[PDB]
Amino acid sequence: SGAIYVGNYRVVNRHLATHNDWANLVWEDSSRDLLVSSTTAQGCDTIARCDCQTGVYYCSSRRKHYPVSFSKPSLIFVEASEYYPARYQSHLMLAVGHSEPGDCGGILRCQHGVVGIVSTGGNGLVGFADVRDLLWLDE
Ligand SMILES: NC(=O)[C@H]1CCCN(C(=O)Cc2cccc3c2OCCO3)C1
Ligand SMILES: [Zn+2]
Repeated sequence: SGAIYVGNYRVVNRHLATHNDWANLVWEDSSRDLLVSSTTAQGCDTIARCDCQTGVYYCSSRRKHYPVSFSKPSLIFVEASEYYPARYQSHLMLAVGHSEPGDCGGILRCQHGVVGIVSTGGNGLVGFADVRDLLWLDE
């Protein structure tokens, strides 16, 4: 679990969105596993606007942060789950690191701010849904 709170927006994994997220929907994209909902309170986070390929992510299944080298956002095949059929997930970044299903929502940050959230993993890999291209989050 986990979310990004920036301005009057809450960014979560689309497959973990609540009834309240859907009732306050701003934008969602099944191909990216992302959903953004509106909030009444002002958020705590800053979004990175950069091309960093190194950062640190929070891994809830270890209660620890780990440093990672990650690939540029791209289209990657993701096997069928209870949430989605087998498909290509877009804007996805891979890195070597521990992750388990319940780790989705953990934040990946670089020195410039929030880069994205854990969305996939397995076999010593961790995949992150990028948010740096969503310029409208800052207005
Ligand atoms: N973006 C998607 O389509 C997700 C939706 C939720 C399920 N899924 C995963 O990859 C879950 C997962 C995360 C992290 C480590 C995992 C793991 O699955 C087992 C092995 O280790 C695909
Ligand atoms: Zn950066």
